[PDB]
Formats: sequence, C-alpha cells, structure tokens
Amino acid sequence: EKLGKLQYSLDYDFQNNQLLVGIIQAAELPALDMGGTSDPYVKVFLLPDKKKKFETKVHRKTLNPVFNEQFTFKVPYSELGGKTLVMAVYDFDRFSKHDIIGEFKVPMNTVDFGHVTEEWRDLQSAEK
Repeated sequence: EKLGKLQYSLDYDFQNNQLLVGIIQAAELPALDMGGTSDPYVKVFLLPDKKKKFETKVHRKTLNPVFNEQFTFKVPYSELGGKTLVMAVYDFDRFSKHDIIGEFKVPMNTVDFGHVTEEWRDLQSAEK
C-alpha cells in the first residue's frame, strides 16, 4: 500500500446530468500475478450516493497501465453534494487470493465539477 498514483481528468456532461471520471493511468502498484505483475482493475462506485460498481478493463501483466478510463458517475453536480466518491484499485488475479491493491476516498464537496477536474490523484493504501 501507498500505491503510487493515478492521474485523471474528470468532466461533466450536464445535459444528461452525469459526471464523468476519465482518469489516465495508475502507476506501479503491487503485483498479484505470477510474473511480478498485476492485472489492474478499478472499482468505482458510491453508496446511495450512486451505488454503480463500474470496472476498468483488466491490464494483463502490468500494474502500471494507462487507459484513460471512464468512471461513470450518473449524478449531477447539485446531486454531488451528498455523494461520496470511493475508488478502489483491485487486482483480479484469477487464481490466488485477490489482494485489494489500493483505494482513494474522494468526497464530492472537495471535487469541483464546474468544467474539467484535472489533477494528479494518488492511490492510497487500502486495508480491506
């Protein structure tokens, strides 16, 4: 844990009233596969905030992958106010015990979805 980072650019399509979380890449998180690599997968959902578990495409034998991967957040900015953005780097290792790699906790009230949210966001240690 203390995962490294995942830089993103999250945008709003407001006339479907949904947020968009198009990250970039996560970099150099611990390997859960038999090749000193991982098969990254990002869990992205909220509570009654929008409990929509979306999923990154699995990046085989690399935990430092760059997708620019859209986390579909079907909640308006006005609706953001209550909402809690949790994001979870999870390794789908298809065989062994799946280790949760990392996570980040992102409260809506701190995230400005006026236009495009571009900042380099770090994967913090998850203990799940």
